[PDB]
Amino acid sequence: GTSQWLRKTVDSAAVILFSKTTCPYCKKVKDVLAEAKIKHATIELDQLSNGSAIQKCLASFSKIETVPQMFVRGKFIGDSQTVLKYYSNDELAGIVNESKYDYDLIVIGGGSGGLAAGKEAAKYGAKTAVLDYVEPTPIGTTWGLGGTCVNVGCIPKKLMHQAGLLSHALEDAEHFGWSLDRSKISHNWSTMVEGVQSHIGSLNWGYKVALRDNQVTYLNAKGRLISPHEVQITDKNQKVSTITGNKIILATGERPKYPEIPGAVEYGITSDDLFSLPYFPGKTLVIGASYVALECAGFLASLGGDVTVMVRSILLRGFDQQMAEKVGDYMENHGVKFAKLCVPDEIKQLKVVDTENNKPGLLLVKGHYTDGKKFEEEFETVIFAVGREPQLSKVLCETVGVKLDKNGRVVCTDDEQTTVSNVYAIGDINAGKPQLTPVAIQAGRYLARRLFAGATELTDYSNVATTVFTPLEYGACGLSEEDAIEKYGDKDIEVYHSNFKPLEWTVAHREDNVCYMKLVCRKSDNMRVLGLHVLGPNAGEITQGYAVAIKMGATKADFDRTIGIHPTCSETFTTLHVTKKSGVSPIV
Amino acid sequence: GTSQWLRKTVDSAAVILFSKTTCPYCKKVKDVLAEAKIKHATIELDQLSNGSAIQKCLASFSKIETVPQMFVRGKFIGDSQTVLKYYSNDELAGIVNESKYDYDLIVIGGGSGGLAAGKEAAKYGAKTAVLDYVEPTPIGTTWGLGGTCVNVGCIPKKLMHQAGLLSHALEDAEHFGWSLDRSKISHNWSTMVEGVQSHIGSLNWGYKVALRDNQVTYLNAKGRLISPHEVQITDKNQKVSTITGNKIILATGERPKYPEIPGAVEYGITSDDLFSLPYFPGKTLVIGASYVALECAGFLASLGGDVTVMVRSILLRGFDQQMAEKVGDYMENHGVKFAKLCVPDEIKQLKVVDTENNKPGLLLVKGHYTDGKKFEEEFETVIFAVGREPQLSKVLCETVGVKLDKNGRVVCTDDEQTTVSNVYAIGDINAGKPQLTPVAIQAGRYLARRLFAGATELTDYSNVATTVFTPLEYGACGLSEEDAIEKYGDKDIEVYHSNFKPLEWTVAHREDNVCYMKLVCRKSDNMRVLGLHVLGPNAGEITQGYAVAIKMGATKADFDRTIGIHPTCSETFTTLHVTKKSGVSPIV
Ligand SMILES: Cc1cc2nc3c(=O)[nH]c(=O)nc-3n(C[C@H](O)[C@H](O)[C@H](O)COP(=O)(O)OP(=O)(O)OC[C@H]3O[C@@H](n4cnc5c(N)ncnc54)[C@H](O)[C@@H]3O)c2cc1C
Ligand SMILES: Cc1cc2nc3c(=O)[nH]c(=O)nc-3n(C[C@H](O)[C@H](O)[C@H](O)COP(=O)(O)OP(=O)(O)OC[C@H]3O[C@@H](n4cnc5c(N)ncnc54)[C@H](O)[C@@H]3O)c2cc1C
Ligand SMILES: O=C(NC(=S)N1CCOCC1)c1ccco1
Ligand SMILES: O=C(NC(=S)N1CCOCC1)c1ccco1
Ligand SMILES: O=C(NC(=S)N1CCOCC1)c1ccco1
Repeated sequence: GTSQWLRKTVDSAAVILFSKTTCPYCKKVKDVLAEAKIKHATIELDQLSNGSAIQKCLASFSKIETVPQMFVRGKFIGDSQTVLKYYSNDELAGIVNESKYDYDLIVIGGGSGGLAAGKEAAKYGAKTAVLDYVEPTPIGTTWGLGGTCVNVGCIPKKLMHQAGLLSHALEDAEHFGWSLDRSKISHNWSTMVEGVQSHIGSLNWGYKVALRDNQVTYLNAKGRLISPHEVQITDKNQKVSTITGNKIILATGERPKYPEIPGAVEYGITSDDLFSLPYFPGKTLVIGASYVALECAGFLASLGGDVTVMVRSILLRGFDQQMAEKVGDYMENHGVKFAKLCVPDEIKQLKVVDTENNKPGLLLVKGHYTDGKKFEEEFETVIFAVGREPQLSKVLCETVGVKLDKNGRVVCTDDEQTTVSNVYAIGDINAGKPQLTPVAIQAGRYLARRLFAGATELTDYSNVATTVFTPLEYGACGLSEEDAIEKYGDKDIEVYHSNFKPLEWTVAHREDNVCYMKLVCRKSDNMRVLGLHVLGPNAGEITQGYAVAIKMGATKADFDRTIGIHPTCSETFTTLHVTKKSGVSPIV
Repeated sequence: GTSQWLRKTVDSAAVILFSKTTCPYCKKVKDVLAEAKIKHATIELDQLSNGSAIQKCLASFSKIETVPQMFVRGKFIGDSQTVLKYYSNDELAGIVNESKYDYDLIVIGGGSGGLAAGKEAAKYGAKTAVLDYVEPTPIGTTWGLGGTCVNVGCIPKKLMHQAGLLSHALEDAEHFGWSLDRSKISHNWSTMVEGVQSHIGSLNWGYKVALRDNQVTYLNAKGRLISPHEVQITDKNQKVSTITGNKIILATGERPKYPEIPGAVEYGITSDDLFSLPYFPGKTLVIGASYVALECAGFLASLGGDVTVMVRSILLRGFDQQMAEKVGDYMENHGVKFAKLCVPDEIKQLKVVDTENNKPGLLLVKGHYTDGKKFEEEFETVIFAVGREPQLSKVLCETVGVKLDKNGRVVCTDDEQTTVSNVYAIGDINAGKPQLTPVAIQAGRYLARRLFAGATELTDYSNVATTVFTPLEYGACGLSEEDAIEKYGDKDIEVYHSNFKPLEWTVAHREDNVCYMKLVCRKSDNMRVLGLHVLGPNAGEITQGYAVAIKMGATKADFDRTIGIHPTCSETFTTLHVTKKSGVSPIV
């Protein structure tokens, strides 16, 4: 075990020092590398279990069993006296900077995973480049550094969700004694977009400052992997060149799909365009039923829009369908219209967008319902949210040999390695993994540590918690009820559930029995919690802490013995007792 | 072992059936019992792993070894043939109601713990009485069934906190694009109090309905334990009488203290008076620094009041003091004034309360600082929040033999038993236990199950999480940092921490580095999490789920391997890395 690890670590690290904590000679070398501003990894052997087995194996590289020992890109450099010789003769800088490649690491893609990987690698002395380019949308929309979440995803969508939530805060304030009249207050779309975009701009700037402060080279250029170690780059003037790298991380993400129907690309938009749109959408049709579709429809309706959602089959395919139906029912009762069992056939243009006066155009949507009946209605804006896909044919020469699956995503090992040994993939393009920003960040940071600091920890992709930020939010961790029943059988599954009412909703005269939670449990395994589900306000804050308990294998008895915090929504999980099998009502 | 449990279970259960799940003669008895509306406990011997031994020890009571066996108040009643004989001869009803005492259980006190205990006991056939009486405050305030939390505690205080939080929602709404002008909106105290009190009234009514529906006798009378089984009751007409009970549960709670200074009782008020006050307090002095003091000062200032807090020594004594200082700093930066190191000497009346025009009076407060300098200022209302105390000399004759500690609270075993074998105590009067509503509820329900249904589960009072609902909320679970260091020594303690900014605060232009969290860990026990602390919005929702993980022994590694939910405040707990010993700044 120890030998294949130490070999892999020395071969991969850019600059690494084997040390001990009590070591005064080691202190001498650390102080020299610090003064020289040479970054490096450090492996303190006195804090590792097999530290003695390792110390003796280092001599197969250096012929000494003593500490400190410093290596650079696989080569032993010397002990304390020797390193000070190089430092004294001004030979050290040339030694630590000698490499077969331009960079130790090239990251293709500057989003959630790629920026995290690149910054973490540079901390251990890896010479790193991050490449980012944003292909414009069909109407020409583009944006800065940071990826999908930062510019056209989690960040602007939750800010517009908060704008919508504040509509009910205004309604509630009257009941709690404040003197405003909600009916006389309106919303200004362009004022919201300006504030959201100013925040996004601060994040674009922050990432560029962060890369420079970590000595990471940022290239605003499109990358193409043409051989295992060669990346062809095309810059903003279409100047083409080639850079070389030891390790490669692919982190290029996905973009929205369009349906293959007339007028879709020409006259519709996607979430890529929505978050910087310079006019209010007006009367809007959202086509699709993913979490993107429902999140966007929800805040547009709370901001005063006339909103319709067109649903081919079900809502939130892949999520617990009891919960998905509750999500949709709340939306329908609070101002969102649904066109059910329906698809589009054609989008026709009736008026062009008025870019001078900041007004939408007008469109005619023709479609049909699943029995055969026809759909025909006019909308000012049509938004497609029908899935996302990678486009690695742009990024990856087939001759390189990186295997993809039938969806176009990269087939990886459990340590993110592709079928080419020095090439790795992280984030949304890694086949079979949850497509979420904190997953991409953890994968990128953990991989960087394995490549350049001798770490062994892997990313754990199981039981990753989620939240859908619909008008009433939905948090989940673990299996849906139907997946648990399929895996283990109905007689081995027990479900505890309850409605609840937030205390904040009492004086505000909101609904008694719409919020809801359940625990899906396995009888034959000590009533283990397989899945947790909650529909209610602040659902992401509620859910997050329980994800640690589920990671540790919580049972129903662990929830029972823990005491609630009063008054909160979350405490209802600590006293659940009504089972679905019992048939007793869950109402409050 | 087994036989001590069986004798205790048979002796104290009111009506109990020993059974097996596959037992047609057991089903025959079950069907007769609740056709006759006879409530009872049931123990299914095949569900227990020593049921074979239990079934044999039953013969020491009944001289038979089969199931079913039915018992009433310690007496074997019969097997299947015998119970059916009593039924068809119309003898069963009188048998199940034979008792040495008027009640199987008398609960003294109708609050959080007492209502929970009484309702649970009745489920198993215990004939139960709940006594509740509310001694009026010095100015005459009184209220209905449900205890301190429902009427003058958690429920109205969090509703008034919400009214305060909505002030910032009105401010934020402009930045998110809404057309209102916060500076032209004012608050109406009396409108808010009316809505709060209408909800409280619905809870008073709901508890009376619940007790009637469970066949619990509710007496609105003051109780006094005059011997181990006799309770003297005084009703609202001063009619005095005596009732007897087998088991007694003391659940009488606490009331606010007043300082022994001139004018305090005559001219000041407490939290008992605040939540139904018919006029706005106006310019207010809060004397004290408990969570009650700071929560009340905080919402009064958010509702537009001129508020000062007079602090004898420190804020939130007994809570982590770094967190307490940050709580106070936020309040002082957001409109609360503090008179530090200061105590009151006298309250003098300048104007009587105007009960016609519905206006406060006016008071002169004289006090002094610890260095001897004088304090003198005028206020419309003075609120005392200087602790709470029981008054069991009003409930408990000294000759009964129930032992009290130096603070007047009841000394109990770990199963709530007092020094008198049939008398138990729960809730705030149980010495040494956290004084919280969910603790009192769990203790009451678990005790009723042990008395009348043969349960063995004890209440676990360790690592109970808390939240202080100040203008910026403070949630906690486990040890303070200073208690951890005192117990294990500084070299064995590692603290990870970070500032954070809620995404909702970005477009609203709120503060960058005020919200804060830390994990207090033990190095020599695998970095076990000894305490968790968070200052931020929705802190109670954030904290609750982590209480389950801490109950199961979470380590720092467990937090690290769990993935965050983005974008949330809570996710910052999943990526903490800055230690206090590194000296690295926690700002973000
Ligand atoms: C509307 C929406 C809302 C979302 N909300 C949430 C949410 O609330 N929570 C959550 O956890 N996740 C959310 N997500 C998902 C989250 O955005 C993604 O999981 C995450 O951004 C994926 O990170 P990544 O590093 O894999 O790719 P990305 O963040 O997409 O970054 C890849 C980058 O590489 C660039 N690139 C592509 N090809 C090349 C090339 N050849 N050369 C150079 N650069 C290239 C791309 O333009 C992009 O900038 C949301 C997604 C969407 C669309
Ligand atoms: C301002 C304030 C805010 C609080 N906020 C919170 C919070 O957010 N969260 C939380 O968990 N806890 C909170 N608490 C604490 C919570 O109120 C108590 O822990 C809880 O009410 C204790 O329940 P109990 O059954 O022990 O007593 P109580 O609820 O006080 O009930 C005792 C009852 O018995 C009655 N009684 C007394 N003597 C007799 C007698 N001789 N005969 C008959 N009846 C009698 C009393 O009048 C009262 O109705 C708060 C307390 C205060 C004061
Ligand atoms: O047969 C197809 N399904 C159809 S039309 N519908 C299902 C959804 O509800 C409306 C009708 C099909 C083939 C290509 C696209 O659709
Ligand atoms: O995906 C790959 N899996 C394999 S076989 N391994 C990693 C290297 O050796 C140990 C196992 C891979 C390796 C080289 C190119 O692709
Ligand atoms: O021992 C206590 N209670 C009583 S009366 N018993 C328990 C043990 O079994 C015999 C009866 C007690 C209560 C508070 C401190 O000690």
